[PDB]
Amino acid sequence: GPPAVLLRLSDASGKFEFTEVARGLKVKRNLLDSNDVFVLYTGAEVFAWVGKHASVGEKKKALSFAQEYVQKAGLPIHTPVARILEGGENEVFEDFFD
Amino acid sequence: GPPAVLLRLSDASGKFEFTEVARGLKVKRNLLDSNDVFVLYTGAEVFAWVGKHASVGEKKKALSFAQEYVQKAGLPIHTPVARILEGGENEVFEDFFD
Ligand SMILES: [Ca+2]
Ligand SMILES: [Ca+2]
Repeated sequence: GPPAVLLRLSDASGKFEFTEVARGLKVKRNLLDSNDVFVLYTGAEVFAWVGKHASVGEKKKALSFAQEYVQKAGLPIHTPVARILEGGENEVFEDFFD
Repeated sequence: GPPAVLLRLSDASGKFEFTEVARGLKVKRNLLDSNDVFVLYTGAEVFAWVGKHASVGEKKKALSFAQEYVQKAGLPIHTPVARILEGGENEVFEDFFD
């Protein structure tokens, strides 16, 4: 929906880059990249989605960057934050794109 | 924070009006008028706040208008929606207002 935001976390450059890649109706499943981590804010929760081929640093820091988004976006303190793996059942995550 | 939205449900005009009255950092506790119903979207959950002096119709329809807000705002279908009374104790609602 309109409040959604999708961000990419990548250290493929040699340093971490945490960049917004889409928001609102532009948040599409086909923007996810198995090589990186993605942070998805749905309007009700924040997901740290860990691609199968994400790096050791991306995987270790996935949750801390999702937390950084929660704080800088001004989301309320009970916002659920969940770390999920690519390919998992991830029913709540998958329902966002349903 | 910035994503917060506050809407007023009132039939004081002679018919039901449901309209946004504040958003972002302007969503403040002194906007909770005991005479009406207010729907608060925090960025993660929705509350139907029921003023003690709201009308019979405002109190009956409060929750339905909060649920309809989830639909019309494009929020996840499982977004928490809770009906709460003026002066009541709700941890998440109170925490949003510090
Ligand atoms: Ca990577
Ligand atoms: Ca009233």
